[PDB]
Amino acid sequence: THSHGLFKKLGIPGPTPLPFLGNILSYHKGFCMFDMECHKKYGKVWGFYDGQQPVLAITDPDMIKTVLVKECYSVFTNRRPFGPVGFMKSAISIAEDEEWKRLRSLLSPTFTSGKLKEMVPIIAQYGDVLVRNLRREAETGKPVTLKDVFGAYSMDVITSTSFGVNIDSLNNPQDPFVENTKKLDFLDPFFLSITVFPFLIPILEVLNICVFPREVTNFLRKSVKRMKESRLEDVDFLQLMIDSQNSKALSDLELVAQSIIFIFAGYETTSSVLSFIMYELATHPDVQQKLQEEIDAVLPNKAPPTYDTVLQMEYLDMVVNETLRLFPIAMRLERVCKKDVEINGMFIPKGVVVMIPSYALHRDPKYWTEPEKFLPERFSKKNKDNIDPYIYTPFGSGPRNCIGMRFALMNMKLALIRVLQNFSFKPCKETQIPLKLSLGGLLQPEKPVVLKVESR
Ligand code: HEM
Ligand SMILES: CC(C)(C)OC(=O)N[C@H](CS[C@H](Cc1ccccc1)C(=O)NCCc1cccnc1)Cc1ccccc1
Repeated sequence: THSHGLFKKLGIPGPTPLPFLGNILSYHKGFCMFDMECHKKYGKVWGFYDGQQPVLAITDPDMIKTVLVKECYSVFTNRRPFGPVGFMKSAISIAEDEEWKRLRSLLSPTFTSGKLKEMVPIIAQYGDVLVRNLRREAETGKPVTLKDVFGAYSMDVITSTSFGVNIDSLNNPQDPFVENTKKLDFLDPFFLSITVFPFLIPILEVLNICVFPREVTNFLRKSVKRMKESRLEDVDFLQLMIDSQNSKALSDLELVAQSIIFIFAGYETTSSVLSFIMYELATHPDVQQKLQEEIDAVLPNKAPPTYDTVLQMEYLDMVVNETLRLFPIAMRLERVCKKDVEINGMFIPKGVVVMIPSYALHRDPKYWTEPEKFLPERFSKKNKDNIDPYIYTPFGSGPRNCIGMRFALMNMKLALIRVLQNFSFKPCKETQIPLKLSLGGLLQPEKPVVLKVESR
């Protein structure tokens, strides 16, 4: 509470913090509601406290460009630490300063479009698996829980595109590989405690207690070392990383850490976003029909999608983009200010976490007409030019943006094309309309999305 005078000293408005807790009791309706309320009450900048940690929210696009792009290497290089991580210190998304810059360099060629284009046939084959599993539920007119069927698909693409492991996870839900990979919210009892007692992280570190379950990581560390020495010697991210350390080059533990970070990144996020898209499509049947029409036009006779035909589909892009406006699953972007700086006329002291409230800026009425409405036309080739890339930031911006952005969009778009070539999706009576968001620390629905699936 001796850090609680900072924003008052700088003349920055904000909610008044409680001793020890700072402002965290205000998270009782989730990050997103608190961000919106603060933006409304206070304006273009505000300040609050995760316990003793000061967080400065910013909403000026010039200033957001300074933090995310212009001054990224110099000042704003790292996100805030969040819990004991053990050897996952070395994952690209956790690493800092020159170690991150090194790993970002080492893994960037892995995510080029050319490498992605070679991944498309592997991503395509489990679209086919996705359809047959869905068709089994559509012929037995039982409502479908999207998270399970899409989770199984996302998991299927990951195991294949990252290790070559080919599993029908939905029907082998309990293969040892699928078990570890699925398993284990910054507003759960643990992480709030860490925010009130962030002195306790080094405690857990010397104790080898890790927020990554130690059994999953132990399983994958040894799984990788088997794969590595079965390929060595006798198309996936592991090969791409194995070829990279065939040179400063990627250590062996370092390689495992990135493998682990890739698996989750796209397990729950791809799965989650595909469900938000199928919700919107089901409650906006005209948007759905217009997409089936575009897909049939570009790929007649249920022609298999290809890398090039996917980038041909403009309405598909508009649907994806608009969904990520309403549900940017990151919610906020964050960088720690490593040096006293003054950017766009505002002094920022060292150690402040600077925060871009994406969810709140994606639903700002001052940049978006009817911002709560699902309106893909916002992203039409005509109107797309009028959208500020520092207000709409579903993948971040700048040198620390989502390295997997192009893979994710291609992964999800192949997912939707195949599924819409063969099915229409319709609300049930058990479908939650309007969808309510979870009051927790994740951007996800209050209730899981359930929809009726009919065969075309
Ligand atoms: C719909 C899917 C996804 C969305 C919306 C998304 C969004 C984001 C966002 C908002 C960030 C923070 C960017 C920033 O701080 O400016 C991020 C970081 C990151 N994402 Fe994604 N992401 C997605 C999928 C993926 C996938 C499939 C991968 C596959 C490897 C991935 C890997 C990463 C990595 C490694 C980082 C950290 C980048 C760094 O620290 O250098 N993400 N993502
Ligand atoms: C989004 C937020 C900050 C509100 O709560 C978080 O969950 N904490 C993020 C870590 S998320 C997840 C956690 C994890 C899981 C397994 C191993 C290590 C870490 C993770 O693997 N993260 C990196 C890849 C990723 C995640 C989501 C989207 N794209 C890529 C901090 C963070 C959040 C989003 C992007 C980058 C970092």
